[PDB]
Amino acid sequence: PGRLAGKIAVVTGAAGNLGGHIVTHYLAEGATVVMTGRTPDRTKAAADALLKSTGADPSRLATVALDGGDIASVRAAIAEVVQKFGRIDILVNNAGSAGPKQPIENLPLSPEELAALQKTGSTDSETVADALRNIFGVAWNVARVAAPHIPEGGSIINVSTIFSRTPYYARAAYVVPKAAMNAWSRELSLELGPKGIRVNLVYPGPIESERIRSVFAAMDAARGDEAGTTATQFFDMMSLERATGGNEKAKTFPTPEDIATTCVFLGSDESAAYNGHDFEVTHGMSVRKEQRSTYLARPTMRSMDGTGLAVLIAAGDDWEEALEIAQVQLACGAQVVLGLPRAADVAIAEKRCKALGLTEGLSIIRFSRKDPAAMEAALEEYTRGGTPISGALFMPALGAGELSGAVTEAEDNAVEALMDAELAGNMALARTMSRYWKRHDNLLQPPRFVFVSHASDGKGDIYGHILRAATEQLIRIWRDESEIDTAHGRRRQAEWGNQIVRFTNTEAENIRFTAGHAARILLKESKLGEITLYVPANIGEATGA
Amino acid sequence: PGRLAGKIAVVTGAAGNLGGHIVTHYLAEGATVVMTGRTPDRTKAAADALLKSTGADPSRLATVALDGGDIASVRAAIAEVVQKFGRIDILVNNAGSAGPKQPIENLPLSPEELAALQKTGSTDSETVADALRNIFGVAWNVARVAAPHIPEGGSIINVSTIFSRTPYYARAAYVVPKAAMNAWSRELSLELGPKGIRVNLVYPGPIESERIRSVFAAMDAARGDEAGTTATQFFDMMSLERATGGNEKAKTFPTPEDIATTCVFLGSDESAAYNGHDFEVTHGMSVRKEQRSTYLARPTMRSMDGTGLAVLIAAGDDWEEALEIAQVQLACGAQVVLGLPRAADVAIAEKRCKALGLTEGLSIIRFSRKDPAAMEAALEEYTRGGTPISGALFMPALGAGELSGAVTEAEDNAVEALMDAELAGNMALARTMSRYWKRHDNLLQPPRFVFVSHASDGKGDIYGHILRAATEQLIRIWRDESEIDTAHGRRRQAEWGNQIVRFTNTEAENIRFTAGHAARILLKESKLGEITLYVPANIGEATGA
Repeated sequence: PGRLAGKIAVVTGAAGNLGGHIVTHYLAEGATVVMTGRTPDRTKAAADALLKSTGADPSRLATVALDGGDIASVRAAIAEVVQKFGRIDILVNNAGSAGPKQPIENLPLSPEELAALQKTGSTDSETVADALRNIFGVAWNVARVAAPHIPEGGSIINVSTIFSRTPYYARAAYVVPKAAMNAWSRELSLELGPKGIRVNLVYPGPIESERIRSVFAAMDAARGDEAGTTATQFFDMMSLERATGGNEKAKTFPTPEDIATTCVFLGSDESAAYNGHDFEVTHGMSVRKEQRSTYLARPTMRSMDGTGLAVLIAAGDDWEEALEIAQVQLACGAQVVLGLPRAADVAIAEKRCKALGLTEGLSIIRFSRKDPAAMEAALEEYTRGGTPISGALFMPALGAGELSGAVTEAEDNAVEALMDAELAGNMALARTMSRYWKRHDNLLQPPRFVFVSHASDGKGDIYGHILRAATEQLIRIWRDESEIDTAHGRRRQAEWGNQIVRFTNTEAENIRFTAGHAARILLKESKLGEITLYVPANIGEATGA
Repeated sequence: PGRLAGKIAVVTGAAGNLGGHIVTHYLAEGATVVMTGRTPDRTKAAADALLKSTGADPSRLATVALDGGDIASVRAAIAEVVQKFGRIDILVNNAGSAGPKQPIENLPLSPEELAALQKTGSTDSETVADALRNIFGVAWNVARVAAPHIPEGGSIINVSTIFSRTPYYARAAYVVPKAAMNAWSRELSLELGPKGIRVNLVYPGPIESERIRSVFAAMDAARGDEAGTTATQFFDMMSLERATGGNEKAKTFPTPEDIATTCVFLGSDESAAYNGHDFEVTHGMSVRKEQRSTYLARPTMRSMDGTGLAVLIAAGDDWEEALEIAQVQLACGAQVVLGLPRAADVAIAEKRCKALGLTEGLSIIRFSRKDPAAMEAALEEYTRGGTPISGALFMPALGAGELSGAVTEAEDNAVEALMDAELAGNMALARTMSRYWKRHDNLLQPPRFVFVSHASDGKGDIYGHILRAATEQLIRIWRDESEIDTAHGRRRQAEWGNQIVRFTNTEAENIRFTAGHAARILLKESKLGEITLYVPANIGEATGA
């Protein structure tokens, strides 16, 4: 009768390789399928080819024009589906893009920089911000606009990629948005579950194709590694050998068909007990959900730790917080550049710092991550003093609780602020310090960055989690690009760093503790293996204090 | 055509509730099924019931006698399957028992203790060892005997329980073996995946039944919370609401049907891409994979930290390792009882102590985890001396490396020593110290226990990992039972503790590092939330020194 018999399915990016196989399996198992694309001729041609290959009645397959990041297009597209079919039973969030293929040091942020890249005959067609709208934006918008029209026992399937959890050289523009979705998918599962709507996350592995081994070879060449380094890295992660396509049992890639059959399982009522569950179609690739640890010790720190070192702090709206962290760095003997986003806050803070007598080693400047050009100039200007920045601490852009609301009800500005102020900003900070330590490649200690989360919003920390996941993958990509670049001699000093999550602790001592542990990563000579480090829920009990 | 058309399936414990549904669903999908049970009269009646409920041709169903505690029985059973059907396409390791329903403090270890319980009116039919072989040994033995007869493209489905990762009052004897089982399923994932045999792990939630909702009113009474409290723990962990049994949408239990359609999916070629993967059929229960962290700090200790405190070290075979760890405690001003299994080892070790000069504050005694009564008497004997035991450190039972072999190639005596020496031994130590801290409930400091892993075996730490995952769940149960006993005024002092995993580091300082972090847990006023603490690969990098 069909495993999806009498179900209305919406598949985003339905014209892609996975899209086509999903629509195929879905029409086979009896669903009515609505295909989504940005380009109505591309998505119509795909539907016509599917109609011929499938034999399906044209009544069972329609198409709709959708652009993630244009909520108006998403609203018109879902309304058309609803007017046409009256409900959505299965949403497959499959739509994505490759984004720009540049190491962090060379990401295009402005449209003029993207144009600049298209003169090098690069195939890049997207800003970091376009990539975010096309990978993370689509899933967020289409899910929120569709959720009201999905009944009890409905199924949302969010298509990520295993690469969101692994090193992938020159692909931060693609993987960090996917890692952002990963965490959003979980938050959406918590909100829609009580309504009886299941949210599940598919992580396909590298997908078998005639192209993939060439594409991995071209990646090998672009970073000066021998043909097969990339493919071999992913095979060594896999625990399962398989006979695919008539070939013998080997290290090989899961197929598009593997992804489609998982999407049938999850769309069918056979998966009704699954919520916020991960489906890793990877031949057993060994990765962790989170490379992480809690701090089991009080930060211990000497006064002569920081001599000759300069820490940059990229503060957000709450400068008062950033300055308390600045103080602990000054106590460890280092110089501090406190970078405040509004010039307003420079005046207020520079004065309120004379009040506290902090002028010995502290300079306070305008530093806005929305203006990477100005950011660059400001570091050139500071370094003219003759002490190079050896360490960077990044704080979130927006004030505590500025980001707020359920992910589905929360306004047009919610996803736009998260994408623009925090996710895009994290990339601009990363590119800026990546370019700086390229030029100043002879530091007293190899350079170190620390990203810091907000304190708890006491509301489940929805945005704390999305950013924590995204930051973590941005660090793993940044560590790995810098390690390969160094090993090949394109850099003298390899860049290393961590994330500190504050929002697991709501104690008064949280910031001085967080600040103390930032000083240890920035000023001591150390390599902390784990990317994300959590403040324990009770610092007294957790440590000796 | 059947989604299982052409497959031979073996389902262990096919007689029970999940068993029945799995066989039903498999027969529906074209599988040939061999049912397993210890009791042929039982299995045969169950087969006859299923032949009637399912129009299945009798040629497509057979039964077979299999006691997982007896490797000969297993050999004969799979010998018989191979003779009738030539091969095993799908092995569903569903066999397992409830185990003695007893808080750690009252675990039955000897047949006499079990006999005692039965005059008492409890439905307890198993010893801790019995539960180990019934829940863990069967899965280990069935898979190893079956593995050679499974073709590439084959599927092993291990059925565990979410309760293997949650607190579960008075179910240590059930959930600890299931924990060990989870870690074993991952090792078998790594051993057979290269042969192209996939190994995957089903984690059912609390399953819909009339009895299981009263088993929850039972467990509710054992603890002395209002009825519905246990139901509400697990319901609150769930994120998905569902309409089952024609009731209206609510926090309810997953169905046996949900387990069986999962088994169909995993048994079928549709799941060919998955290996070492978890399937949590729990309505999105928020449990983590592991409550864990890596030590980012050298252990700092002080000379007078431990005065008035007394620590038991339960050594294994290598008493020399144990005494090095004892030295660190003595050097922190704590008294030490060093407990040695072999009474020969007592005088031998007494010599080295004068030569090593460790005379004051140290007592040494015969302490065997194989002899609980003597353990309890010796602890009482020592305590006459006037200092009660505030802290307990448990060393592994067997010599380093004594446990080896791929889980599918390890000698007959591999699973037997793992179960009797290490797993059952740890339950005995846990029960022994619960009883001691019931009697001595007014210590200067809350009681603390440390489980120490072996050093690396330099062969992947197969047994290190299994014994670690089981020890993690034992500690979760111990902590939680003591937290509930203390909250309800049955005990003044809450028992806490942790596991230290050594095998993650091969540096020379490894033993000194662990001994000191053991001292911090046992002698400082502290409560480290995370259960398992890893020694970092590079001590000198993870900590500035």
